[PDB]
Amino acid sequence: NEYAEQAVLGSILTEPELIKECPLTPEHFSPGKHFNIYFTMQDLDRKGQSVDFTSIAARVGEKLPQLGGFGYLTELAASVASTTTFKQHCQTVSEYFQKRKAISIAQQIIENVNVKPIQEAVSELMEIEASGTDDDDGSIDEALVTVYEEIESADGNITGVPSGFTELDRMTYGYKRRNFVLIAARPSMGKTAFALKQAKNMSDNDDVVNLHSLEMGKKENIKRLIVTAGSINAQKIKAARRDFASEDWGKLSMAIGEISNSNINIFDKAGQSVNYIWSKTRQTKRKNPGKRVIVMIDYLQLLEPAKANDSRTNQISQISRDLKKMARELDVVVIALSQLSRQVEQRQDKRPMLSDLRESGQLEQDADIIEFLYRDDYYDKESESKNIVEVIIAKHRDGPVGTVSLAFIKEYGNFVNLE
Amino acid sequence: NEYAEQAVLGSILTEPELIKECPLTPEHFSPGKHFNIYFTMQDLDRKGQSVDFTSIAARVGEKLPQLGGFGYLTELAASVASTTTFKQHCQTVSEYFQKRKAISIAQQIIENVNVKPIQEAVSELMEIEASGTDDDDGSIDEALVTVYEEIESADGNITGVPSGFTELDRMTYGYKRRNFVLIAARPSMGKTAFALKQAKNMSDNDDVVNLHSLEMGKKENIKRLIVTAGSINAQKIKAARRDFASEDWGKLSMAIGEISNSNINIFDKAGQSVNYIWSKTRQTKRKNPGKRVIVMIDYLQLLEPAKANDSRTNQISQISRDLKKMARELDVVVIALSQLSRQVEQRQDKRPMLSDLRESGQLEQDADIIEFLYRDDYYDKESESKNIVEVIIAKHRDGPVGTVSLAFIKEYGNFVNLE
Amino acid sequence: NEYAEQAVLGSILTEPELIKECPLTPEHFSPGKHFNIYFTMQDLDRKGQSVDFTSIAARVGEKLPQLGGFGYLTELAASVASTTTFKQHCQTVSEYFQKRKAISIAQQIIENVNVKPIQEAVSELMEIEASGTDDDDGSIDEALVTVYEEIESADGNITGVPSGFTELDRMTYGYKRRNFVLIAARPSMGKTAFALKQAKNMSDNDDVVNLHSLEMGKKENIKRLIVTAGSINAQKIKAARRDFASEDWGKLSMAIGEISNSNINIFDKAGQSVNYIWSKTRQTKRKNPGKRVIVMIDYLQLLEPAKANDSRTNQISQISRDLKKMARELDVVVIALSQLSRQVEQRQDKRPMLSDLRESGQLEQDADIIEFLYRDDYYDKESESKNIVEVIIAKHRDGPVGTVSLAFIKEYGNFVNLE
Amino acid sequence: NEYAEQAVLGSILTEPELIKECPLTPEHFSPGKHFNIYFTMQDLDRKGQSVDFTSIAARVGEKLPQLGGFGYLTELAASVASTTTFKQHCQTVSEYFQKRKAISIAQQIIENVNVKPIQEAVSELMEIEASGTDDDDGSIDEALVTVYEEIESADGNITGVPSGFTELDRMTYGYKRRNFVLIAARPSMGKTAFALKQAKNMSDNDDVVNLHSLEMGKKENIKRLIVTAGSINAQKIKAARRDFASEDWGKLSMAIGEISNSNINIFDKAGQSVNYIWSKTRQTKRKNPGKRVIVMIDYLQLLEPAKANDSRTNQISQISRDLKKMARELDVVVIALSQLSRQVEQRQDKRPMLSDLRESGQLEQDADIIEFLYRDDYYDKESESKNIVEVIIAKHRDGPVGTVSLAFIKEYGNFVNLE
Amino acid sequence: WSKTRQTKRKNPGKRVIVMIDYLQLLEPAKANDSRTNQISQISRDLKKMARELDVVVIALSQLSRQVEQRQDKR
Amino acid sequence: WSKTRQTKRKNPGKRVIVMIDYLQLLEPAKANDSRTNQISQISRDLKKMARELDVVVIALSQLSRQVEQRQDKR
Repeated sequence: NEYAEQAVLGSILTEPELIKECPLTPEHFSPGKHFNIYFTMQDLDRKGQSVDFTSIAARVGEKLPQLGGFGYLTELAASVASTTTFKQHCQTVSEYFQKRKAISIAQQIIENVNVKPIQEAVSELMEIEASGTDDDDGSIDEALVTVYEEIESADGNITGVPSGFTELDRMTYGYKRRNFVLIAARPSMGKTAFALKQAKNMSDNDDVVNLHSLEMGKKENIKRLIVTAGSINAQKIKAARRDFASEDWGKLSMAIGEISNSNINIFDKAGQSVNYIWSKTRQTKRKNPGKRVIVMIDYLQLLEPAKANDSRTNQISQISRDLKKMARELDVVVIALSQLSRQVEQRQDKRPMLSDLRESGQLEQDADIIEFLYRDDYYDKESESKNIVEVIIAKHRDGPVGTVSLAFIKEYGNFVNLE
Repeated sequence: NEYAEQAVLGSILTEPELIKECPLTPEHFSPGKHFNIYFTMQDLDRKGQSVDFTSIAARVGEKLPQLGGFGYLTELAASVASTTTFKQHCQTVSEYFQKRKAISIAQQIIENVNVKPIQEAVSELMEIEASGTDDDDGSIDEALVTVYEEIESADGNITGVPSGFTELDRMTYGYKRRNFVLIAARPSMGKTAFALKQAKNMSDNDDVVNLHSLEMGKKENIKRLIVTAGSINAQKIKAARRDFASEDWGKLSMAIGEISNSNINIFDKAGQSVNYIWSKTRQTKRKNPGKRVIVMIDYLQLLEPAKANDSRTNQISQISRDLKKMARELDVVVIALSQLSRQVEQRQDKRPMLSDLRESGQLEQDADIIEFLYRDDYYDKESESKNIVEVIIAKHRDGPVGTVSLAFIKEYGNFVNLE
Repeated sequence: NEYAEQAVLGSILTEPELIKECPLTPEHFSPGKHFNIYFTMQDLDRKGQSVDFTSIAARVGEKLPQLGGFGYLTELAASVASTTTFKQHCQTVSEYFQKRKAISIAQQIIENVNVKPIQEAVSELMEIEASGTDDDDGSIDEALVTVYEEIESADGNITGVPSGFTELDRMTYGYKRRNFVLIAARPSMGKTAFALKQAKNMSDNDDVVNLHSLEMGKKENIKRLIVTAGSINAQKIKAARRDFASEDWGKLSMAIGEISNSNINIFDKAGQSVNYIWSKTRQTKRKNPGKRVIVMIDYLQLLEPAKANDSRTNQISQISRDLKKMARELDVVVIALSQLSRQVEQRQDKRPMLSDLRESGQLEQDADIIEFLYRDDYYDKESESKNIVEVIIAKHRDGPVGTVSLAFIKEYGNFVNLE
Repeated sequence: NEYAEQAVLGSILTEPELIKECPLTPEHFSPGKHFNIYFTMQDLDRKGQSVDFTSIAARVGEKLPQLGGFGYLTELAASVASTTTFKQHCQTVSEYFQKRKAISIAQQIIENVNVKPIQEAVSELMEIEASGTDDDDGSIDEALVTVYEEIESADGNITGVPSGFTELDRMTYGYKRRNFVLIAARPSMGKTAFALKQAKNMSDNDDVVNLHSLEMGKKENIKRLIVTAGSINAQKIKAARRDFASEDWGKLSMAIGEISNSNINIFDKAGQSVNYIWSKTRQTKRKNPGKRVIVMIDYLQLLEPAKANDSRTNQISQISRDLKKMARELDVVVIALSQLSRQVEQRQDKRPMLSDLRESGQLEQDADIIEFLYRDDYYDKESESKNIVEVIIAKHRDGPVGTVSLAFIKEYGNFVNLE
Repeated sequence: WSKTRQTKRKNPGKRVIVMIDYLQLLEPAKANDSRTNQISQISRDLKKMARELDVVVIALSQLSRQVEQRQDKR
Repeated sequence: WSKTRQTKRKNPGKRVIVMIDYLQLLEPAKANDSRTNQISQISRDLKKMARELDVVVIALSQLSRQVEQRQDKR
């Protein structure tokens, strides 16, 4: 493969520090040019210098033409649009390298065998396993050095996006940028109102919240954001309002302002693919420079899969995996509401655990902060925890676990701090 | 169209992040080149990578010429002057795609028709609808600027279709238009009479109720509506009536009027598919303009599935999911009576919960207002709640939960309001 | 289709009142004649008159030849053998109409598309659905009046064929004429003896009972009818009898009379198709004028299906559907004994419900009076209900449900009334 | 034959109700016309309609000419003088159908034989039998008059084949001739010894017992028949015997005589198909005229199915159904030992019921006298029923159910009577 | 397994221990299978590895939530 | 099976017994199959061996963990 080969050579001529980020030998590259382009390129690194046109053409002054001339070094560097695909190309060059030797060690056996052909299948076995050199594994460093950084160094207060619950942020220090949190729970636990709360709290810390409600309407989501903001009674407004409530118009003419003075964006298209949300995320991130973006989803299961004709358990995987990628590659907080197996209500302890994520397999694995919601006063009419939702962080990849308690005001869809 | 088709392919080969900002399938593009130019282009994206000449030509190393050779990819990327018209061109391509399938589904009917051409106009219908797919919305505030004018329009009461139980409507404010409510319960709880009550109550609020009794006959449903309307004794009429009851003919010659002066429509075909009900719903909605329509079903389980040879647990899902769509896309209240697992009677608290919806999985998820019925005087001969059914709203999507009590008159199949 | 078209036009020219019983438009008919034969035919009904040769030719006097001349009208009238097929043909005429418009709206899209082809799929959608209203649909009152006709004529004795159990006939008022009742139950519950009882009871009310025993012999069915009629001990006779029982010869020389003086007919051909039973029912009904006929079947599953090479679950459907048709079209009580899923015995409450009808799907739907049998003293050696079979009516289309208890005399295969 | 073929098709087009009065398939009629004339004629009936020229020509609108054109249907209808010879002709067509398939199944063997040609003669035999057709209708008389006989001929004792247990035969009166009894039970209950007991008891009543032991050897079955007959201790003989037991040689030199003086026949081929047993039954019945034959099977599950590649649950059905046929068509008592679900031992009452016949579905249905065995002193070391097997008749088609108790002598494999 | 051979190959002569922070978070072989069979598929496979690869296999696990509904939480 | 023929061949005239320390740890024939069918595949095959090879086959097994939730642990 010459195409990916050029990108590698060029991207290195562009960033004379990438020869280090990806290890190779001229043996990988095509004969002649690409070969000499790296042989001389690698030598200048082992001799402890820099690798650029100027230096390369300065090394082999007389034998410069054997590298395609100078006019080629420049053509290679020009061919590379962006040095972001370097990894992906440095792998395509590596895959084809194993490919080349896999044959060279296969037709090696044939000629070698014909002395019993036993030690052959033995010697030709150890070589084939040497082709099992991983690019992804578990080494020593790279981490220890970055284990440093500002973190260990200095800091106070929340680094990332605050949830709005003092006792929760004292564990996460704000949902990061690449994280993919999961807010799952049984029906009628505040699964939605808990989301619409964090939605505003983030919009108050001057962040952008993209609410993708595939289940509800652009309206009800606001109607809820108001009844939660002004602390007005949920039942009052609905229909009574006009000739039933008074002095609340003060709390109303205030909430109506707050919601319009917020950074809440609501998308309510019926069928939303993970790719759809993706597009609307770039767009919102482009129109809004400098500021962080959070993408909420009101139902992981109501999302539209990529392959219509596929097993359900694979669709949720297709979704989950894709959702994570988005957070990582787009650098935005991805919060996805989910549902828990109906099997939770057939136990003595109605408290959700990870296994309760029914179909979704590749789910719990791609999630960074799985947090279940639990209202005890739903299964028990006589609970010692009257009106208390307990947010259960069952998984934190870069932090600790534990249960956080919040006071749930059923009437305003509001959550209160404790402790 | 090839012209706008080039622009799309090219503008993507220039901005390898645009494949996301506009969803397509190779099916949109011309045969061979443009097709393979996207197929391979799309694949690289699904594998979580980038999409540029270098990467594309790197993928299909031997089969590159089938994409017009490398000399074509560059020509496509040079053809695009600016990636600003991408939206306009990605639409031109999208319009021509529908056009391609509109014909493919038109000349589909023709050949298909030539059994009865009914299932044709049905199968050729569900396909054509999978083409109205591109709401050019995607904003934040647009229908959000209109959520203030219906808070002042909060005149008085009940916005949607009233249940007829003062204490219930003070929670739902009338079953909405897209909702899918579920009236489940054990046998002998009033499951049916409770339905036939709401049936009329709505026909009094001048709404249309489509009662689909798959279990009973068009007669018994009326015979019950009468014994409920006139408050006449249920046992009397049956047979005795003639020479057993007197001065009830006043209550009879009145009820017989009410029922005939009502908007109750009863369908009693033995085997009813969700699609059958669908057809009868459009028809009723067409003949009756301006007025709201409610669709009641006397047995979610007695409905005829779509795929005869399928797992039972998948049939109830096929039904449930379909039933919801109907309510959403046809804009009518869908009320479906259901039955609860026989497993409820092997507990100490005979009070139904969500997990009691046995086979049905995708059920509780597609339901908006799951409401179980419970008569305490059935499991207990000495109950402190003599003749009291308690309607248990276990799930409300746009509202609160809780239990509502009503007085059940076993003899008249009537339900009375309380404090 | 001209053949069916003629039938429709003719049968109308024969029954100038059928134009109402089947709604059409000239559009449905072929061009020229058939078209004008209806357009002028319909016109005459709209102007509130009568449709006959005399009248039609009276209308279009000068333009009569454009209807094929008078000679044609007469020919059409003569073509109709019996106005019985009118429905069937008026449907063939209707089906072809949809097909004509289906193409018309299909080749409509093609020319319409080539503006954005969106409103096309939309306009071409409304039309494709607006192709259903042609035959019988949804209504009400035409039955209300009938629901009332049977109220004042509620004399009080049994209208149809009596079961022979006072407490059962007080629910059914005699199995009607078009009904298809289902006597299902587990093995060793009296499933057969309960049938052979109703068998005689009907032959005593002077009705004819055709007993199709596919499992047993023409003899055992009699041997049982005797041991049940004379109340003689079942074990005595068998082999002992001669030199073991005395003074029973009175009860024997009485029973043998009763059975030969009865209207019981027993068919015991090994393989009986639903069509076989059909033929034997016509024959019996023909030979016996004026009197009602009841057809019993000792095993719904031992019936021979129509399509040998077909899925079992479809065979029981093929049978069930056909069996009902017989009862409807031949106007006879059809009682079929059935068996319940072996799965009943793996529960705590051995009491049968409808779901226990295993394979049979189209079964519970086509049945009018599903009645299960249950002997409690089979599963419990110490039952408070010693020798008590409880007949459980789980489905009554034109009546109520509930459980009826009878005293089962194991020794005589006799059933006794209670309360 | 075409002449009688026309009369049938014609007399039906004349009387559209005769298609029912005589069953046929298009396969009976000549190719092309007559074939299609019935294929489309039959379809219209299955869809619940009529069958006349007008209706048929209406069905196949375009494809009418393939039925000989309209001008042929009429010709057929006109060719029928009187619809009185319909039966006579419907038989002439039928005879010619058997003749057609008799050849097709004859020249079938020829080509088929060309694996051992055994399963050929077998599969070619089952087909040739599906052609024997002799019967009419039914009355009662001719059979009624026979129900007498067995009263006058009822001398008082066992009619059929005696089990050998006084308290069991007082319920069955000897296993009949067409019956298919089932002796199922858990391992270690005497399932086998109970069989080998009835085996001899029948051989003493001068009947023939064919013991098919697929699990054991021809030897062990005898070794058991001896230890049971002479009442010698089972452990003694085994190996000790020679120099361990004395004065038993009297009981031995007597039993060895009994077994050799018995009518017991033992087959022990490893893989036995139901058809294998069939052949060996005819042979034994042919060689032994006038006497009754019983066919025992030591493991219903160890029998070799007919279709190797089929679902297990269908194999036991294939066996069970076949096993019954044999008993019926060969007129011999079929006793088949079986095993019960391992699920029996996970309950409080270890007493077997019908639902415990695991895989086998069409089993309990084809069985006439299912009798489970239960030793209480196996699950309970301290039972009040020391050494007591209880034979549980759970199903009796022509008799009553109930439990019979017998004393089990573990040491001699002997069963003793009680009461 | 693969990452164990690799580590054992790169490091000759020395013993290798394989720790697992959650026996239940391991990905089973057959996705569509009963949960109780998956943990069996894992467990059985995990042992084979230790045996056939000759390395110490330590697997952290979790105990039924049913432990906390007794008097002795042991 | 193979190791049984071999041992029976090298050792003429004498009887052979084949013990197995775990019926469940044996490797099935069809990797992609239901667990309950694998033990059936093994069991059935194990018997055939004893019969056709004419050797005593002793197989150690394990009992359901369900035994310890009863009063009689027998």
